[PDB]
Amino acid sequence: GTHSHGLFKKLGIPGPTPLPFLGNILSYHKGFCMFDMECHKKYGKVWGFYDGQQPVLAITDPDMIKTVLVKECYSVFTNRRPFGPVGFMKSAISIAEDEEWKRLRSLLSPTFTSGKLKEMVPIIAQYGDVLVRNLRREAETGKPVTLKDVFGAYSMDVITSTSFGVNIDSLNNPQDPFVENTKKLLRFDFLDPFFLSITVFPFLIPILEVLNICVFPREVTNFLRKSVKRMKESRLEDTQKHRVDFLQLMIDSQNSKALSDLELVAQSIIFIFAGYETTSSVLSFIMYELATHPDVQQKLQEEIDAVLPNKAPPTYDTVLQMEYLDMVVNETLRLFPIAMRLERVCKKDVEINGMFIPKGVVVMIPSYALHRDPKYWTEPEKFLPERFSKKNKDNIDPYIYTPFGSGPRNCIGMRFALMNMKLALIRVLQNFSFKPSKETQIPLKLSLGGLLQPEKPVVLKVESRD
Amino acid sequence: GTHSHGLFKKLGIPGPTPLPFLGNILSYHKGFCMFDMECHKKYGKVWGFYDGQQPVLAITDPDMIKTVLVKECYSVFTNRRPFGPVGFMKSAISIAEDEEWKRLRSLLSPTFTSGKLKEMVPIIAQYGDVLVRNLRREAETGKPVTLKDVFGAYSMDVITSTSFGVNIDSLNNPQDPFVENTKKLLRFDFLDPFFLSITVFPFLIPILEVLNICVFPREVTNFLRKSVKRMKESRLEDTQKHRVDFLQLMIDSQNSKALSDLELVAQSIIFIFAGYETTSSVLSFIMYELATHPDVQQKLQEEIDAVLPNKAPPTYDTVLQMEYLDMVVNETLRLFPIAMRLERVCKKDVEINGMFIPKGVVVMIPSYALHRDPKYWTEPEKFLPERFSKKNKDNIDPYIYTPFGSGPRNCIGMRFALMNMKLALIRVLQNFSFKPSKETQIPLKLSLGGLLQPEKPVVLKVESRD
Ligand code: HEM
Ligand code: HEM
Repeated sequence: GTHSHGLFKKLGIPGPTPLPFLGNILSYHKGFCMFDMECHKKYGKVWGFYDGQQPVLAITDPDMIKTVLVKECYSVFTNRRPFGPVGFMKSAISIAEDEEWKRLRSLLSPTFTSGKLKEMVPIIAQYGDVLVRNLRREAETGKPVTLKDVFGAYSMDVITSTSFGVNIDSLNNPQDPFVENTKKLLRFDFLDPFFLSITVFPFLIPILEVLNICVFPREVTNFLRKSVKRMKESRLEDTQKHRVDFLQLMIDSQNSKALSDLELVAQSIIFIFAGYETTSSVLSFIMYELATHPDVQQKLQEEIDAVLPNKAPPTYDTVLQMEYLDMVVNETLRLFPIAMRLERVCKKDVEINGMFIPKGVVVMIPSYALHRDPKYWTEPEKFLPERFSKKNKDNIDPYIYTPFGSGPRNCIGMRFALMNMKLALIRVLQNFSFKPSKETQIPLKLSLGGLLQPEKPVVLKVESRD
Repeated sequence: GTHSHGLFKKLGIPGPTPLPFLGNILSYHKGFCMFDMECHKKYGKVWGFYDGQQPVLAITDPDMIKTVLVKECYSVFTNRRPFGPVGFMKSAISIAEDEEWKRLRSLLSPTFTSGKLKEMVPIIAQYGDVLVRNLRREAETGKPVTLKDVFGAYSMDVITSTSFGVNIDSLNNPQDPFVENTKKLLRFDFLDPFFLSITVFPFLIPILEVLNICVFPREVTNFLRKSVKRMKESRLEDTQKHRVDFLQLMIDSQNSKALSDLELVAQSIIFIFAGYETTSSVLSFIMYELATHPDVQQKLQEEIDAVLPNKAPPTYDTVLQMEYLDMVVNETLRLFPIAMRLERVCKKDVEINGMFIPKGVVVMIPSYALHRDPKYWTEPEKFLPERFSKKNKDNIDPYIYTPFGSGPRNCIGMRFALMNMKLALIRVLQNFSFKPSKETQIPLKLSLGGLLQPEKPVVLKVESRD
């Protein structure tokens, strides 16, 4: 009920006083972000709370964050928190621990190099054209557009083609059984009744595992495992067809300790899970900010037209030339860091930067609250891309601004996700301008659940530049 | 039900084919020893079986045993199998794991040196006199004597005085609340219904832990924790009284990483648990063999009388002079190695002595079966102390004969237990001879439960040498 609930009291660390059994989870009734913001305001640089009986130590000092994410990653702070019955997906790189994670990160690191990304760009660009065509249908119909739907389909299109060479126009083919399954790989809501109950009753997770109950949908993981099996068998029957998708990269990495067959499928699944809703969410937030800041949208369209005259198709190198595009993406990720928090489990008693941290504590970095901390950001609630201009970006501490984490366990898809989103943004802004409609919620309100998402879906009027 | 049950089949390792859920536990219906003997006979040098879903790999090659117990102890084979809800007794040295065990073994190793034992010998010897007095009461009454009762009291007397300076004649004071509690610290029967159920349902152990259900009796551990607290407070109130018990040694080791207060109590309890029933059991087996081999008993009495003329009291150095006494003890421990098995969990995939062993497998050394293996022992079912004579003992492989284990995690009480038993044996044989009575079971039969013990308690006629 309370065994660990005296820990922060004994260490002299402030925080909200926990209830028996629940710890502090009733404080999540307005979501993770308001809880972290309010704790930061009332307790200062460090504080502790309890997710059930699990102690969590929040840290905000940039030097201490670097020690945790970078300096002592391999020695002390190697793994994330365990989160529920996970089955074979225990082998997914984001879930793996210690030397198993370190191996998978080695096997998969070459897959995400800029050189491999550059070869994927033509595939990603194809679906920006598909996005533009589908957008244009809804633009000369005058209907306001639900961004999560069109960017959801775009995100899914890019995934299926860059992961498996499966080429689908998912918006217009929603009944395709491939899309029907992958679309179920949505982010977990850790404030939903199931995950709250597992937080209060963590002793039930082994029971769920022994019964093969998994938080990833069994029908979907069964479908995808079967599919990758058949795909790998087909690529054996046609070795002349030279492919550049993530499956082929992992197939090639299986020969000259290497990836097992089930480890391969776990990564295929986690890449869909990692990229699907995140990409569409960020794209939706970005378009919301551009619609509500027309001067920014116009400046960005001017940059795109200067780099790519007359709707010239974007390329790897021309994307990297667009400074203001980078600033807009980075400033939206500052406001809306969809991970909300970074976490590492402390593997052993340590003293870092003068503070003792016991073995077993989860150390948490509250990215959302730090992204909006007025000690580090002038007017942090405002959308101001110039924060990230060449004459201002030196003021930005890389352990305060952490939308993709930091250190050896940072986001391995970061370069891909940025290139993916920028290519979409370029193609859509070459062709359309986005404006608020009657049904647009302004100012945007955030959901009170466990996911960083708008309270109501973002809807925008879409107009052809022609 | 069966997830791991294909492991030994896939590795090409022979063994009894497991049933769903149960594994091979129905094969324990005649105890651990007959199972290990029969497996060794039918499968050869290595075999595998399943305790529920837990794979166990039995090894018999002396080189491989050395690698496991000695060479790769710290790297790969550091811990024993987990066995049930254990509460704070997780800190007992026999239960601790990895660096926590390595620390406790360092803190407690100086406590068991020959120098500290030599200072304890006068205390142990006092209770050999008490044993002789109590024996003499039952000898001039002509009643056959139940060995577990008189050696149980002796074992308990030595424990209370060498552990805590508590001086009790436990045979004649059974209602003393100290004795009433410590006497409940009997060995676990891992074939009893509770431990079989936990073997089949290991996913229930976390539920028991969260409810503070412990396999060590709570009333007893509560009593002893309270007692050690009051004892430590008294020794503070009388620092001139200089003590040589295990409590004082651990108190002194607390000052010039060191032992915590709760770690101290856990060791006090585990030392009673480790020494109480083991010592009395071995003493009973030894006296059974001496009663049924009068020529051995006479030869031993002749050696004792030569080293200690006219019932001279034994001392540390004169005990170590008695070669035949050592041979008798060692040969009884060969027949009756009360641990039955040694076990280590494999922490990582390794290849030792040409064999691949996966992470998570329990490697087991079947001491009982190896002690009775005719490849290593002429007529292994016979009691033959001369096996251990100076002209024969070189034939004895120290990884086949393992009554106290081997390597860094061997029995830390070995020297104490041997000195304890030898001092008792000397004092009793100086005063009495032991003979079979009408109610003595000859040949001795072993129990079919989970503990190496006689089927019926050993009873012997006891006669004064006068
Ligand atoms: C805008 C899109 C994305 C954002 C904001 C994002 C953000 C993050 C963050 C904050 C982390 C935690 C890093 C840490 O704990 O230090 C993470 C980890 C990770 N991300 Fe992303 N991510 C995005 C897209 C993707 C994509 C598209 C992929 C794969 C194709 C991906 C794969 C991963 C993986 C595998 C990890 C765990 C890495 C490890 O444990 O070694 N992410 N991401
Ligand atoms: C005839 C009496 C005894 C016998 C036959 C015996 C036998 C054993 C055996 C076979 C082991 C396992 C070693 C291994 O796994 O390699 C062991 C471990 C151990 N024994 Fe004994 N024992 C006896 C008495 C005692 C006594 C009297 C004490 C304490 C006062 C004691 C304390 C321990 C401890 C603490 C361990 C675990 C050591 C560790 O994990 O570091 N034993 N014993």
